[PDB]
Amino acid sequence: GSSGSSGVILKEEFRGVIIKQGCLLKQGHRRKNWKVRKFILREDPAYLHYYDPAGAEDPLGAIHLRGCVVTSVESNSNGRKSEEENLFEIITADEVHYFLQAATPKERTEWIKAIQMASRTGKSGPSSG
Repeated sequence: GSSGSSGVILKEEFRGVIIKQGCLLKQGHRRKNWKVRKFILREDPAYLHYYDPAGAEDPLGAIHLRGCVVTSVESNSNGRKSEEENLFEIITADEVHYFLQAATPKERTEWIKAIQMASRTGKSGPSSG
């Protein structure tokens, strides 16, 4: 759901289009349970913004993809319950690591490719690599 007709000025970090949208579980350092968050990906520019599902207005933050990296995790996942299933690490330009969680086993992959597609950018930008 991304559409607007004569609303408000157009930011810069959002001077692009959406490729994929959904809720993801962003981990933390403290490692105290996960927290559902609406992770929105936008290519050109290549950035990942995540807002609050409860409501909120602005994005809690953003993840630079100017030269981020995508990778899969181990995620044992075996037995029952499955504390955490379908995860993946996404390294940024700062080397920052983030472990997200996809609902379906297809989303986990899609997301990756999703981020990759954006991160892939089309060259010509702020430094880039």
